[PDB]
Amino acid sequence: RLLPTNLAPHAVGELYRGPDQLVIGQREEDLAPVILDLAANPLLMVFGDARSGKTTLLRHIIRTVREHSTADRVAFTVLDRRLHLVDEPLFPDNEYTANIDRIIPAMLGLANLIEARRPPAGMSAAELSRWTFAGHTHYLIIDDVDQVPDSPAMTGPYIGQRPWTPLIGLLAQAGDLGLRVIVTGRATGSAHLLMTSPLLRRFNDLQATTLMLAGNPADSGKIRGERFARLPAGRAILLTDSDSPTYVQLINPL
Ligand SMILES: Nc1ncnc2c1ncn2[C@@H]1O[C@H](COP(=O)(O)OP(=O)(O)OP(=O)(O)O)[C@@H](O)[C@H]1O
Ligand SMILES: [Mg+2]
Repeated sequence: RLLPTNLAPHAVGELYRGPDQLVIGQREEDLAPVILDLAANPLLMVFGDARSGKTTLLRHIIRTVREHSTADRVAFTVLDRRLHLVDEPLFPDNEYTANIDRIIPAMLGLANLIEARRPPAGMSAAELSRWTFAGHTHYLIIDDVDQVPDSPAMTGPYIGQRPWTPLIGLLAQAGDLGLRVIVTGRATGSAHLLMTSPLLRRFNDLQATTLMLAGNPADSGKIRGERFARLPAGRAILLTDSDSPTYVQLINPL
């Protein structure tokens, strides 16, 4: 079927189908809504070369989660060095930073928060009793994650420390501890990053949902056997747990 080139946020029915169930576009087969289930798969990585739609998809998610949530149930943490998401409102007191030097402590403190939700040792088949957690589902949004140096810090109070270290051990249980993580990066270089970045290698080892926006069919490498294609803005290959790769068009907000 013929996908659109500019998909309006009202052409797809209800955008919010329940907590963590977000319509993000239409699929090529039948133009049916594409529904991101962040409770089932809390991790999403989006790869695309210049101006293909990474940040716009982040904006769409933030706006859709925010419009149908209350501040005492949902919190965002947004890391955005290029500042293209300053526009988008969060909830009160929510961390938005573009400062490469605030990332290390911000992640340490987010990690301490999610870590405190884990169940005690000594349980064994008594936790699958709605153990859950008391408070916010926390959406961690990292635009252009491939542009944050992931090497030990050379200067400042956190010398020798790396930005993503406290996050890694959380990713496997993010769905039980009220954590979602959404990141974006260029298409070129992405396959190598999937192998060398501790953060993105863990995303891939955990089969994170992947959106492959436009990229180079030669250089950008293979993700789960798929090459990038030269696509218009917002057109992506969607890789999930349950279906084979799917062409989709993402909603263009505003
Ligand atoms: N889902 C969409 N549908 C139609 N057009 C889009 C879509 N997403 C992005 N665009 C077009 O591409 C432009 C750039 O989008 P965006 O800033 O999200 O790209 P990016 O991949 O984040 O760019 P950069 O590589 O600079 O970070 C938008 O201004 C719009 O013109
Ligand atoms: Mg961008």
